[PDB]
Amino acid sequence: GLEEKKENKQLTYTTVKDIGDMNPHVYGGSMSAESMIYEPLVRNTKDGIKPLLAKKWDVSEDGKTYTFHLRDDVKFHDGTPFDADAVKKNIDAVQENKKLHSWLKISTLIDNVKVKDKYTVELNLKEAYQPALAELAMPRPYVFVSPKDFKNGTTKDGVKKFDGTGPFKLGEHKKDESADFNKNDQYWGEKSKLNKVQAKVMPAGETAFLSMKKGETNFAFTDDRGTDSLDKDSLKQLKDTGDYQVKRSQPMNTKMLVVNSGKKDNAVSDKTVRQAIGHMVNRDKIAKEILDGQEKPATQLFAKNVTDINFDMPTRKYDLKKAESLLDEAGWKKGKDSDVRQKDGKNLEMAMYYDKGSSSQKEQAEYLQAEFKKMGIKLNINGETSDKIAERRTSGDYDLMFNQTWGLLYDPQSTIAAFKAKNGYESATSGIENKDKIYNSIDDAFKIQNGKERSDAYKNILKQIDDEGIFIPISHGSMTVVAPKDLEKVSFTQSQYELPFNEMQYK
Ligand SMILES: C[C@H](N[C@@H](CCN[C@H](Cc1c[nH]cn1)C(=O)O)C(=O)O)C(=O)O
Ligand SMILES: [Cl-]
Ligand SMILES: [Zn+2]
Repeated sequence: GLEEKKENKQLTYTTVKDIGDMNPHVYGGSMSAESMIYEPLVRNTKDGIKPLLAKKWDVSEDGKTYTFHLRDDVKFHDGTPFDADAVKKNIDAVQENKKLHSWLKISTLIDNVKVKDKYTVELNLKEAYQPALAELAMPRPYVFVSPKDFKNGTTKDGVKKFDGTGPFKLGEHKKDESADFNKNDQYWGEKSKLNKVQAKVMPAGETAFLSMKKGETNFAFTDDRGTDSLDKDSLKQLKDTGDYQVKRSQPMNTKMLVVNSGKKDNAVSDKTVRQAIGHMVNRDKIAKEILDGQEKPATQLFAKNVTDINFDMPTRKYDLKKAESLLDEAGWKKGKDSDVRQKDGKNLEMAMYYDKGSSSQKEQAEYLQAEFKKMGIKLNINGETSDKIAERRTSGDYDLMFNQTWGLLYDPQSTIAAFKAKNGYESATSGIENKDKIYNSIDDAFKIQNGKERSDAYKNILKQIDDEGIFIPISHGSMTVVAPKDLEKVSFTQSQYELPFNEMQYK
């Protein structure tokens, strides 16, 4: 129960998905799990870049050479040392697979790494690049795995064990059931007060709620795909027990519909149909009624207050006459016979995908399905695992899906770069006729030093992307955490993908 977990210094969180592949040089694994065990050279905080595995660093005059002075007291979880050599091998191993990392521009600029002495490592770039430190602070890919865990000096095809430097170590993992993160008693920095944090896999909804009420789990938080295992009324019922508190971060992302311009066998490949769909999403009512006012509606992909945006570019409004008139233009007309829309003898249908673990995504899917039926479209909705949603996002096998932007450290520049990445939203943009010009504009934008000129370059990109109807913004997501009422020091970083497990502490 709760008491015993308090007494034993344990947290056990409920989640709908397993930790996956804990090699942090690739992206399949749980993000928060990996940030408990692996560490970057530096951290990107609300106060800027701060030391972590590197204590200090020098940038050359020309901006091409970063020299990192490493901590000398760090060990990997297997007992092997952390040093310049380990840094160079990790970065070389990531760079050996740089096609996977091309969403992050530094991976295209890294020339070589050199070891200067035992705790001094030089990183040489092809050109100067001021976001370098920021990109090195990300949770993947530039975090450090024991080189003894490499497979013949590589990580691109996996690692043999999952030894990092972080405040927790990976312990017993039973596939689709539980994973243990045990306190790293040799940790170099702020040691965990908790002995163990356990990720316990179970379906969302009633199972998760009961698990929590009885203290079999005693913690929850929005996973890395944005899914909250507990709905608003579960949260109410848990606060009401007296045992639990509920914290919610500042708004971190935009939650949107993705509309696959590249799906050639379906109507969503027609710009006009995409524009029509855009007027069929009542974001105001969804925010107020379906999401219980817990999120504000989103009228553009990246909110005005996001870095380098600072513009209002309101998207298509909810307007069914406008939708009708656009579907008629596209030749998807109803009939006196029926209210159902047809073209060339075929009915208008589309397949929408949502995470079956998200009650909010499911309710939205049901709503929209009802709303699309009024328009004479048959919207087939499919709840799947977030792992399956992601695979579909990469393959392009979908007409519409729920998704979300990547948060405060990624929006807008990384999320925009992902518009032309295979592992991001390239599927959805791949059917735009001016895609060659937009993709080139994306590359150009990142080279613009002046803030205002850059914001304008982003505006020109986003305007065309809005024109295309690729993304339909809906609401602004936060990170939500349920925790024991006597757990102190639960707080949020800039990321929606980690939590300070090693700082949390009972009573
Ligand atoms: C590289 C790219 N995305 C980044 C940041 C964005 N993460 C989210 C959330 C996520 C969860 N699991 C994998 N990505 C996303 O791609 O929507 C990363 O995974 O480190 C990717 O997933 O391949
Ligand atoms: Cl907005
Ligand atoms: Zn990702």
